[PDB]
Amino acid sequence: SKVTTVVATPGQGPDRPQEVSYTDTKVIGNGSFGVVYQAKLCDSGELVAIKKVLQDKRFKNRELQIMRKLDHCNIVRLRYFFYSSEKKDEVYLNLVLDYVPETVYRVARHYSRAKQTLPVIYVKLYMYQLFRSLAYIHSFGICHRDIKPQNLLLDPDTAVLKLCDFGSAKQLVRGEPNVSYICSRYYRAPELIFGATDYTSSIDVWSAGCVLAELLLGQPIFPGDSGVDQLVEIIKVLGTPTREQIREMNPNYTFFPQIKAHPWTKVFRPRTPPEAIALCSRLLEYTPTARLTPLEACAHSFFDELRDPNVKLPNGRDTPALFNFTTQELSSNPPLATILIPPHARIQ
Amino acid sequence: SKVTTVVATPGQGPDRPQEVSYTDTKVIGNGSFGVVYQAKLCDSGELVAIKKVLQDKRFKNRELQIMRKLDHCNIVRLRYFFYSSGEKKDEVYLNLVLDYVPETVYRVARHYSRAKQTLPVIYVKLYMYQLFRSLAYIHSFGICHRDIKPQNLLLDPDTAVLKLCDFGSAKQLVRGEPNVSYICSRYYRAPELIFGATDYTSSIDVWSAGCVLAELLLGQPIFPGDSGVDQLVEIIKVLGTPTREQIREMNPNYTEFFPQIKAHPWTKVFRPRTPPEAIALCSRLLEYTPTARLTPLEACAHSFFDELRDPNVKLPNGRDTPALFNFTTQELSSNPPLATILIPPHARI
Repeated sequence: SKVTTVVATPGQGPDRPQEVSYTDTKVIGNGSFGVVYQAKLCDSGELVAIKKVLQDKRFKNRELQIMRKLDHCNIVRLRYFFYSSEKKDEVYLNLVLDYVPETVYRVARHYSRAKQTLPVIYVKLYMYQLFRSLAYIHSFGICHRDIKPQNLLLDPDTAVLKLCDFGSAKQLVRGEPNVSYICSRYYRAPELIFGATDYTSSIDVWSAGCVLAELLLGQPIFPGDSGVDQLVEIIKVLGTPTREQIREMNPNYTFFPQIKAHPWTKVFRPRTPPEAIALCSRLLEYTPTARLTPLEACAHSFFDELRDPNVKLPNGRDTPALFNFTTQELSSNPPLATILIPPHARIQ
Repeated sequence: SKVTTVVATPGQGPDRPQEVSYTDTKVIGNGSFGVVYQAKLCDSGELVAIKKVLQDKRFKNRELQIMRKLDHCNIVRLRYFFYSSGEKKDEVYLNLVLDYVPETVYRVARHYSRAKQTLPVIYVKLYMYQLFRSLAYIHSFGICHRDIKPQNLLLDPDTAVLKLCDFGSAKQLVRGEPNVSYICSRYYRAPELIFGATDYTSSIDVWSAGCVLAELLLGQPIFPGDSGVDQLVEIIKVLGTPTREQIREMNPNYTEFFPQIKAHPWTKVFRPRTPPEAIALCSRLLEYTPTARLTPLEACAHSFFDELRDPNVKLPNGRDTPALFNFTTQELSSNPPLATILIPPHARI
């Protein structure tokens, strides 16, 4: 019906302002993040999400900066941003971004409502693309600081997963301190609950750990209404941290209920693939530097089936691009290439 | 059913174990707070709640220690405790025989919310007051609950009595000593907690209490959010941005790092027929500055609670109001001249 038309700056690429018209402007969601719209680009008829948020004239926008720095097959792409005008006499920043139909959250709640669970394949596929996105933003030393099921968008038909909502990501700098009160309750890592401030990008690795667990498990692995509740669940599985391990998370704790390290194998449903639990235990480690790196985790047995050249989706379609590893991603440790890129994908 | 006979040490009193015999052990609930059963005492036929938790010898049970010091109309009474071996083999459980109370403020408030109804201010008034007595009392011992939330406020719908409960997070707060910043349920955390400060004080509880107040008026949590950021926003939306002092006064070293949202007026927040009184009290508990917050006793003496100091105040069900005025010195320790307000003309003669 009514068609809107703006002048916007393209996301990556040089300020060459463009006319952008769109229509069919359903609200998707809204809250802390901002307000998110579905929208249909006039031209192509393509669907896009638009994230309208408040802009402080004082500062430049942190998410925006990041987003423009970022181009990756598993991260929603900013396409245009642009300013505009709920709250009169003040200015809105609008990110026009890829739109994706489902979210890992929705999807796993669907399976859970139905007491069933996710074909393991569909997990691997997702977990892997997630580790790719982490591997890649981490190579700018950027940290999402909010990996949760709700922030992982799925294309159900193509199985493409895209990491999204960077309203929270920050480029971590060594010896600079950052707020410990980020990240979503359940996916907070030990050191965060222990209120640390010198945490590294490896908190993303812990969150992903809980995402994997939660998909394997039907339900969040470290639930808790309070920090303590969570710690107990974490302890009940890892076992009591040690003085050594606690110095690792947060020194200023060098205040503890003495429990034995419960065998992982008894935490997961019975026919849970062994390789998967192996993965988990190497992601969810008390010691931040002991956890796998995103890239080390991509290159792990649990993902071995993704490298089989025969691998297809249940709907018999092809798996998305899995091995097109820009030098950038590989940057954190390039010898891993040999594994990440299976013989059959180095063929002429 | 089965009858069970342990030998148990009385909660207060001397330290003299005795045979205690109970039966009918339905299982109220269980989470981090260990298990909580319910059961009927053979002697009094009375109902109790047993809280069974795991015990190390590697330390005295902090909760037990506290419970034994506590006698108030508005705090669950520890009646006995005793040890046993239960679910874990060669593992040792401490059991806490405690007053059983039929309802919780969570449960009630939900009914009302579902129903789209809103809890009659008389009840918000009674519950809140009683809450505030129980804090006043515990804080006089410099004990701090550290987990004030509707789930942990029990009620007897009938007698209208609120009793504060669950003390596994309660710790006595000593000055210049540090305490873990990861106590308190999601929605009810004081800002300084969200900033991981460890220099916090009993006030964390007054914030958690003003949260319960707000909820009972609003009909839902006042500062919701699945992350510390989301809540901190929610709060800023209401209290405006912290000054730099306000900030240095919670956690000192978050001086750097904030959106400059103006304060959306307190009035502007509540349904329009909300008693001014209520909001005024709210604004006084939900302060950034820990020191600027009302004290529990200071709060009972607030104009909001005036309806209760009336002589012909009576419950909706027609019964009269519970012990509101049995203040002991102890309780009033923080500020005695309040007594002339807290205790009205008619009470206690």
